[PDB]
Amino acid sequence: LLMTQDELKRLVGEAAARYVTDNVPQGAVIGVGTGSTANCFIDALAAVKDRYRGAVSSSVATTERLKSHGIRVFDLNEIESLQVYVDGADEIDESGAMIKGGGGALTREKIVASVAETFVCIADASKRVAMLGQFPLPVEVVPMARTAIGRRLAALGGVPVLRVKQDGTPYVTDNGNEILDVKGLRIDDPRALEAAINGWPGVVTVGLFAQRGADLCLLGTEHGVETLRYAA
Amino acid sequence: LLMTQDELKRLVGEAAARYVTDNVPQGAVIGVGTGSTANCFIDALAAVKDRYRGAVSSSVATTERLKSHGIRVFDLNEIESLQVYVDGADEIDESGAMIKGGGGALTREKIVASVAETFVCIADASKRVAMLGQFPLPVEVVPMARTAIGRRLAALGGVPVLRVKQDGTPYVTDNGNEILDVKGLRIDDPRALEAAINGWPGVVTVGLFAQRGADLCLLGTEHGVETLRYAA
Ligand SMILES: O=C[C@H](O)[C@H](O)[C@H](O)COP(=O)(O)O
Ligand SMILES: O=C[C@H](O)[C@H](O)[C@H](O)COP(=O)(O)O
Repeated sequence: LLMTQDELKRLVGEAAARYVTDNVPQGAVIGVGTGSTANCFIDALAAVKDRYRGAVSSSVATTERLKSHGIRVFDLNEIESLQVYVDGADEIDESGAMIKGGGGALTREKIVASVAETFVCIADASKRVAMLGQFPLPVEVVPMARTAIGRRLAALGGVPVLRVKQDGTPYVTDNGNEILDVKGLRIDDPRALEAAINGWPGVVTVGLFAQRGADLCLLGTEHGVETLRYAA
Repeated sequence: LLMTQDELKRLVGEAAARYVTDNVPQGAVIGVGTGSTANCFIDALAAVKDRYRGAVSSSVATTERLKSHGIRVFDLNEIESLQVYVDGADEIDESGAMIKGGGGALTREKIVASVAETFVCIADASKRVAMLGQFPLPVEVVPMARTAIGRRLAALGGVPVLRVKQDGTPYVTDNGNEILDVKGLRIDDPRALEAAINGWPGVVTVGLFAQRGADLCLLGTEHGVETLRYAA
């Protein structure tokens, strides 16, 4: 059987909607990630939306898509707890540590994930790697610190690339910050690197979700969906 | 002899200008803090400004004051290194760990301090405490995370108070964020607490300068200026 990457993303989006229906009680609020795979989950969740109160969203794009389906979106400050957060990843390793932030809303994703009891990572097989780092690591930085943080990254052998828009000017996040996409790191200890980068003044968020990684991953392969589980 | 708090701030500002003239070579760029004590330093530095190229500033207010003295202000991205950063503190303990952020520009102060080789804390005697925490600890937070971070702080017995302007609406920082001023913590291990809070998604900066604390403190007492030194 031949499945394209888009078909594998649909498979895991549907599998995640089933995970929610199987594990999350009626009336719950669902934490919703960002990106192409998450969008497949949103479409699948829409089919069962009547059993849930609504969602907490990790991005402007996700909020727009949820709303296009008539799903209620709650600001996180309104919500005392979340059982589940379903999101994609740019990469995931054997420990369930992830690189995220390749697209929008690095910071928001990490915040929603921090509240949710269970992080369900949905990804096609190409996202599972032996060692994180070949996908550039996003670091959200206060602009005044751009060069200071870049030098710290270069000291580690990292190649920091300021994220730019089509028009060549700096991408700016929702909180008025820049992103350095860092290439050339071979991240054998993601929890340790996460703590080190979080300790640098001027860093807002680092796209290593490792101290709080995936609890499970629904992985869409050419032979079907695999369910991978990880320890806290 | 009787000295007011304002007179003690002037004493340490002047002492810091002498520290700079004694230790920092002609042509250097000086890192400049924020607040009332820092403003005394700015006024004293202005008297010797012809021997220095200019300054890197930690706040809008500081930049305005430097400029009022005809001191050139460089954006930090223009500057490869800084020998010294002179700034106040809301509190400083025996290890030279500080609480800062009580006034403006928590994040900027911490960034400039991170680049400077030597942090000179200027403070009157009332700032030296046995244990940090009676001055509320500022935590800069992404607004979506306000309640999530507040709950983590309450778990520690902290009383998180959203910072408000005179008009009662939330103070917003330069990076579009809120500040929680946290009361009731008794911070016996500031480096550990700093790392814990820096590890929470939604935290931008925490006003514990502990992993990188003061290298020395010029402390203005009723018996004169004391010079205190601390280890990295
Ligand atoms: O910043 C975007 C998110 O972290 C996404 O979850 C990640 O980039 C994966 O997106 P996709 O499923 O489109 O590969
Ligand atoms: O956010 C303001 C700074 O951290 C100051 O350095 C601190 O608040 C001390 O200011 P002051 O010298 O006015 O007491």
